[PDB]
Amino acid sequence: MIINNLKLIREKKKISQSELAALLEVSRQTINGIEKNKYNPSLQLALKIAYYLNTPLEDIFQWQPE
Amino acid sequence: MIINNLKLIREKKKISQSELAALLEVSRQTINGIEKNKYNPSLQLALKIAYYLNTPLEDIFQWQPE
Repeated sequence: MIINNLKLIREKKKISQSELAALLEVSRQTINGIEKNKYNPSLQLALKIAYYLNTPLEDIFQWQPE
Repeated sequence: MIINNLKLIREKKKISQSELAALLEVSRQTINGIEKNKYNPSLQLALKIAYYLNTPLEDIFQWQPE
């Protein structure tokens, strides 16, 4: 129900997963997993990603009507 | 690490907990817990709350470093 535009956005600024991971101060695998519908980032983590992206979270992560 | 402005924002726009709950089609407690000290909103729910509020998620739920 959540769309992850992190990769879509991340590629726009060409930020490395490791960079994003470093920005989140978390393991890359977290980013590697997050870009994928494996699981969604925590609200705090997601906000950090949005902060790092300097883009609103909603643009990066969006909820989908069911 | 998350500061919840839902309680503050929701009241600013005079949306009732029930109103938001009704908009999200959820029990009031779900909203109430979120705007309380209980628990943070689900990412999908948080997005819905922001969306229904027509307020960005970050404004409502913002991340803070530990």
